[PDB]
Amino acid sequence: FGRDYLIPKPFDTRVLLWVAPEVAKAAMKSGVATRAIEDWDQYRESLEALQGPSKVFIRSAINRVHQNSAANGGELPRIVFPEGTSTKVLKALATLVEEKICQPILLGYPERVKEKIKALDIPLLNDVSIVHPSSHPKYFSFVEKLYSLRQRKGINLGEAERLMADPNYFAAMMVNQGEADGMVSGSSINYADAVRPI
Amino acid sequence: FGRDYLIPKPFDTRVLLWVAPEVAKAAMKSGVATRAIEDWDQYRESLEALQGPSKVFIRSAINRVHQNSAANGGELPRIVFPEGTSTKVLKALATLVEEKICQPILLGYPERVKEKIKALDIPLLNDVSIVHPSSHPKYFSFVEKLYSLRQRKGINLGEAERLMADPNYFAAMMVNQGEADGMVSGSSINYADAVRPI
Ligand SMILES: CC(=O)SCCNC(=O)CCNC(=O)[C@H](O)C(C)(C)COP(=O)(O)OP(=O)(O)OC[C@H]1O[C@@H](n2cnc3c(N)ncnc32)[C@H](O)[C@@H]1OP(=O)(O)O
Repeated sequence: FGRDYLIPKPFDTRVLLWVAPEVAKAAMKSGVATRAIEDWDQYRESLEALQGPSKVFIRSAINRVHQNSAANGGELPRIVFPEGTSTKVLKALATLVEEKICQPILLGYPERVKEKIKALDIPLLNDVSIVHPSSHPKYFSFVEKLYSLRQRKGINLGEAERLMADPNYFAAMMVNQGEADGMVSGSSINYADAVRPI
Repeated sequence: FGRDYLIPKPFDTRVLLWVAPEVAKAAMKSGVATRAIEDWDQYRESLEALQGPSKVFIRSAINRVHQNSAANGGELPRIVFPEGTSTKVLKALATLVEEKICQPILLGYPERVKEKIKALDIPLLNDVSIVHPSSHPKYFSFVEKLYSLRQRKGINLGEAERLMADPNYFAAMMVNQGEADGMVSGSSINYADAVRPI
């Protein structure tokens, strides 16, 4: 509660629970009610039934994301998308960035993704970070890490370098190494291939 | 036999088989021999034994490549190397190009492989074709081919597109489609991974 929180949020499931009964109370107290409510707990049960998960679960999730970011000085989670040119992904990110759900980082050749974004006419993404794995400054430290993790599992430095050039691997490593808070993939390839580097 | 072939080539392996027994014969007929050769078949065999594969096999292969070339107007086989930045591959390519064995096509980001070539100082490769798979004119044509080849083996257009950006897949496709006459890979990754796209 404060200067940046003066009223409930619209996606707050409690407004109904709090407000509808006080309105009920005021209607009866003013005598304009024709049906008295006696059991108020039972009444709130009746109100919650009206607010089930098919209506409110996602709404509440989003709210919670917002409470989390707000309670952390407002930073949004950094989420990497290895499929930077995926039409579905970019279009979703429009919605997503506009509503402060995360700070996306896209992977791919910058010129080619700025191009797909312009072709699809999504202007909300002109600020988004775009990273090409091989030319990322932390690339070689990443390959060292993958190497050390899998040197006795068929992956030496040459091969680690090769894999780390793949966005799926780069993303997984960013998340692992804390250069990202999470990642989302598989919009454009089969699950096994997308999940394996994770 | 003709105006451009009046004698054996210096490295003709038949020369000993042909000349040495006639010299022996002449030595005997002229009376300067002190040990007569009786079984000539046995002698010619003994001479065959003196120039075995450890002495001539690769020499003969290389000559055979050259005269193959000559019979097609000096055409060299186009061989693609997906590991355009392998120091072993480049160093060997120095010899190979210098000795007219093939016409190499390197795969990778042209800037980084030219950096490598300059770093290792192989000046005979300033002329070598360097191709970045995704930005080659026949790239999408290739992707289509791969798609139609394995659409019922877990590869639809999206994934075909992703794979065909891999130098190994690109090289294999070049050889398949006749844009290159052969390919050599596996210098810097394990065999399974190198051979699988082939
Ligand atoms: C120089 C050296 O040191 S080699 C050292 C050790 N040797 C090795 O590690 C290779 C051991 N062999 C292997 O790992 C596997 O057999 C591989 C790499 C050859 C390929 O097999 P997998 O990894 O299982 O992939 P997969 O088999 O699904 O793809 C191979 C393709 O070639 C075909 N293929 C592979 N092996 C064969 C085979 N013996 N006979 C006929 N077809 C084959 C497959 O049918 C498949 O093609 P398709 O799916 O379109 O029909």
